[PDB]
Amino acid sequence: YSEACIEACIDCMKACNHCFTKCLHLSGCIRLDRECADICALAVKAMQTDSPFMKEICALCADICEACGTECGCQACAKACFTCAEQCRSMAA
Amino acid sequence: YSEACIEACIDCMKACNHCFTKCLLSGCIRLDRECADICALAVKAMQTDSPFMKEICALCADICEACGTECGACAKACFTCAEQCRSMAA
Amino acid sequence: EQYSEACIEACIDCMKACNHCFTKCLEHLSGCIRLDRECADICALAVKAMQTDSPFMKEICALCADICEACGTECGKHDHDHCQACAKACFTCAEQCRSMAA
Amino acid sequence: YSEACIEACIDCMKACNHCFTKCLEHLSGCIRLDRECADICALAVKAMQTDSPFMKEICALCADICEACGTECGKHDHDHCQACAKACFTCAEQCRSMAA
Repeated sequence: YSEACIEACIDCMKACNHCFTKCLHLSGCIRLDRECADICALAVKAMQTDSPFMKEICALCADICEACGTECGCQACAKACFTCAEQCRSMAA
Repeated sequence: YSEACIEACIDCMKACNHCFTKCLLSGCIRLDRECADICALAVKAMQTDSPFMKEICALCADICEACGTECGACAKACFTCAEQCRSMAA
Repeated sequence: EQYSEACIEACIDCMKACNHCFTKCLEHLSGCIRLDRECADICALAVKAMQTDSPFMKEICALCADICEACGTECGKHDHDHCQACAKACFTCAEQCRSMAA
Repeated sequence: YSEACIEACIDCMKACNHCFTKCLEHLSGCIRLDRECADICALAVKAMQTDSPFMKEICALCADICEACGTECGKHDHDHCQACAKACFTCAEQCRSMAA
């Protein structure tokens, strides 16, 4: 069941991309927002295509989401990031 | 606002990616890949408020229409996405 | 890559320049930063489209030219952080993409 | 520094994309992995060029996908598959160095 993780990724993308634009000492949040939005997209694609690397991609996505949430924590972004990390860890297990 | 179009793009991505894997039809496979890729780009454009959002959506609609025509579930999602993208692109 | 090798190269060069500019600008530049991200991303897509003989390659190249033209215009308003180099690479890429798109 | 790894990723993208189109004109596993590998190589390039804080982790992933793509394409003797395998294995080795 990947529907819930896909939704969390999509929500995280949205929040990270909005935070990126609004932010534009925020250089760290901007960098992470870009990388997080990019890895979330990759995780969505991996889950939608049934990729053999879906779990590894999800694990990476969690790590990036956690870092992005820590740095933005911007508060909406941090929340969506931590939720997405949790869902990606579950998928990765 | 863009939530409905984003949702249609995401549904189209899902359907095109599922069709790509199941087909693996060479025309459908090629278009499935391109359509999924342009849907993802349209999602990003809407989420980042890109100045090229309308142009990207227009392109996305064209590719979705072609993908739907060739695949014609995927076809259904494609035509839905095309119409939502045309509305955004106006 | 008989007909696309040059345009591919210009897109690869533009990606490099835009990504470099993005990072340097981050260390009044917010418009350049945004466009650098968009332009690097579309250039990567155009490369993929050309390499895979994708049926929308010409349309993708036309979009790439438009985004490159805009990125070049915005980066061209700044005189450090690799912005003038980025503008040049953008304009080169736009011209090559317009040829491919024909 | 990343120039050599970038170059290997760019070469691997080229080979995977070429292999994808040639295979489409028992190759379904190669076609799938060609798509994923070309895509991750593009991401690794961006990560290196933008000095992204997860560049090392992305390079590690890119190595794993490259190794799998090479292993699968390496089972076939036309459609640019052997060339694709070689470029995949080269890339993987450069990415592993960058990921350290």
